[PDB]
Amino acid sequence: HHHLGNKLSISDLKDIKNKKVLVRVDFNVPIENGIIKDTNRITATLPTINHLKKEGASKIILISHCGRPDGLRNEKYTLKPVAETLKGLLGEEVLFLNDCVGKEVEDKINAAKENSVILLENLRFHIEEEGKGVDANGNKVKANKEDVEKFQNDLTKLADVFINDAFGTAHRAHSSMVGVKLNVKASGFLMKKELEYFSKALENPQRPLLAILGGAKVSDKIQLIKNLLDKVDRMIIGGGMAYTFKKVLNNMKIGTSLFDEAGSKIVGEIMEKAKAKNVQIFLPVDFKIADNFDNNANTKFVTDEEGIPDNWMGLDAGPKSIENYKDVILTSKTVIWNGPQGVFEMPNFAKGSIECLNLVVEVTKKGAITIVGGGDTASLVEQQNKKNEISHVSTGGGASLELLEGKELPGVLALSN
Amino acid sequence: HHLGNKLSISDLKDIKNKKVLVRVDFNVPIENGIIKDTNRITATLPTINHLKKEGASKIILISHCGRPDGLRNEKYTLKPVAETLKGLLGEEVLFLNDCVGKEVEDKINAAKENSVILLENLRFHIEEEGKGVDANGNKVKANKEDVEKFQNDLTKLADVFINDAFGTAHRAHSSMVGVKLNVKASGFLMKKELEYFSKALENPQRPLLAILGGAKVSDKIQLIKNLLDKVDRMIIGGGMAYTFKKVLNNMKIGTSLFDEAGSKIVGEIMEKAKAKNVQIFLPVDFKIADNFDNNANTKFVTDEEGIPDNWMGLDAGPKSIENYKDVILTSKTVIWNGPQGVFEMPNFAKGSIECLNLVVEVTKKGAITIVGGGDTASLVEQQNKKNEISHVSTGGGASLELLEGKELPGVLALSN
Repeated sequence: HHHLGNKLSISDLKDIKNKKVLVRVDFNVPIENGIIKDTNRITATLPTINHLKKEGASKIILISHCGRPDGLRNEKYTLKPVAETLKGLLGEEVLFLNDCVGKEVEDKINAAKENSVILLENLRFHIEEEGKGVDANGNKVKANKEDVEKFQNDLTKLADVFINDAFGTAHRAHSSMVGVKLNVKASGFLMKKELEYFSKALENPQRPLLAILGGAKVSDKIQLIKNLLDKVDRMIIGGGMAYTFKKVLNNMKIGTSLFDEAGSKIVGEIMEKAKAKNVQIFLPVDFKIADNFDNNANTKFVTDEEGIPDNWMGLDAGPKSIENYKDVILTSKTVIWNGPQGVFEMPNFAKGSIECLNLVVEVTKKGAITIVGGGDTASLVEQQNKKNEISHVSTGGGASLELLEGKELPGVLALSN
Repeated sequence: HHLGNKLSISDLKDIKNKKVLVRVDFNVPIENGIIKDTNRITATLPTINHLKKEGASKIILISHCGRPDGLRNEKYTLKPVAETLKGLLGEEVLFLNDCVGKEVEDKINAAKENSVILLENLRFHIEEEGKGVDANGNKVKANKEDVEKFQNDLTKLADVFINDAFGTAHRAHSSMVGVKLNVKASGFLMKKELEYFSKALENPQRPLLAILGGAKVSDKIQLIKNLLDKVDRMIIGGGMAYTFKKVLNNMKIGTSLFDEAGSKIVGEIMEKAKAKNVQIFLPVDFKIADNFDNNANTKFVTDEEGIPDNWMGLDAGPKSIENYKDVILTSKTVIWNGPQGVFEMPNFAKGSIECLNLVVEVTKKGAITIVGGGDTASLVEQQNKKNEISHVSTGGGASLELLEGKELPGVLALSN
């Protein structure tokens, strides 16, 4: 029952010549006053688009969403500008249509240049994409069952072949993800790479497999921890999470450290389970503490045996803990990393997370498969400009998290084998 | 197990003279400043009245409405709710267009003794959800220092916290997890939800039946998987069924809904159901139509007589509906989430309706019955049989998470 590896990709398609191809892309980009702040998400689709041209596809039709317009046309979330950026990246005129479905759309595709690129309007302008939405009044509305089916058929007849290149939405069972009922359904280069790497980490992984977890809350991350406990051999738990585990397990004094009241109730069974499932759990054994949540506050180092004084708070793992990472990380053959090890946005408490990155980068050179999912950790990698030193940095946010929680991804399952 | 050990409003001995903060669900339908459905508001009255009768000094209410995503949005103000509240309490109700800071604390302290105060939309502050959106439509993360402050400012509002918004408890938002008061209890709605799901999911009288239905299997997979570890019996209908039947039995299904994603998982589910000794009841016959329209032509077909090409399954047949009787009426706990056909098409609603009649009948026999989802809740509403079921859940979101085997931070954050 391994559904990540066995899926057909664009790379394995032979009969693409003269066919029209519908491609689901992630174009959820930042934008100020009509100009696109970051292009990476647009830029990432290029290999998929380019390959379809080279192989002689008749027409390339791009569908995507922007933000949460909740089933209504909203000016802020028009993806017209993405056709303007795409214009430069391809060196061609790119046809943009005010709709994603219907009569005028169907003809305007078949009329444009052979081998040309068409970008359709935001899919979520239609309630039927998510299956639910909001009306002009702010009230929740559900889409009709016949309308959703029709909308899926409307999308289905736009092309002959379907390419999903949007892993970041594969966790939703939306119309664009599961409703394109074409014979040939394949992952794009972006989706393929995402599937390959998560397949390696989660399905017959090369072991020891290590998960490195951090962040502020435990409660946000119960299902993540519980599920990973079934898969991994080793787990680091750091960041703000550590103080909750330390308070429950050791009755450590934590001063004004972040304490997760909700998550603390789960610490017991997480540990009873780590034992049952043969997982080694590593928690920090010392801490860098600050007298105020500020980069310029007075700081100090304390061991877990010493504990944290009153009104002081732990904001980073201490030197002993950072030293403990070495054997844990450098001796694994697969690493999944989702969560900072301290408040890294502040330079004086960035060291724990930075040295953790250095170690993950070092073991990748040794041969280990290393994955970063999650936004915060990705921000760290981007800041250090070390993206290409990691085996894979996941774009998917909600989806990667949901896959790590053990959920099957509808968008992935709806691909051909 | 974490549902059945929680402190509720019933067990608080010292409410008198205390400032009480209440998290409620006021996420209501509205038009032109006029509230369409007051149900969610009147549901908070037993909580409010108890607090009143017990001698609370102030009753501070906090809630959210829709998804303003950290921006102040006139479309989702809570001012109209205070207007409605006045008519239900027979009493003037203070409304503040903020929810944190000293200006707010002072107006609470200044207000009449034993009075009710409603604060503005929690979700105008990015710190409630931790994430939000700016005037450009770009996703923005909230600063961690500000989140901690916002939580402290809510904690400073009162001496005792009451959570009554079960439907939000699945999210680690500031109002669910960050009210760090010593006494944190269920309101009457939360209590009822916890009592019922606790009974069903922790210590059920058996046979425990799950009734599942919907168009897709793709989104119900964790629902089914988890519920397989819980129940003795499971009915699967309403569209899902056609995917199971085609994959398992090789049954011709014509132009009926087929989940291309779910199909990959159907084999796995039946393996696990068999291995865990969970009996599966799938439709044995079907009501078929030549178009997804109420006015179409219709006939009935069996397991073996497949659905002919260009025909469509829209409801379980008479033999399948008869099969429900033995399954439902001999159960002692029933969890129901999903209609058994396209239920708001009169022709082909029958299966979904008879299933309701059987659930109602078993409740009279002494079973505990829970309706969870949104569409199932609607069916129970249009038939006006809300009072005929043991418990109809508010959540949708929170009830789904609980049925999928996940924990609720809002519940976890309550006292024992």
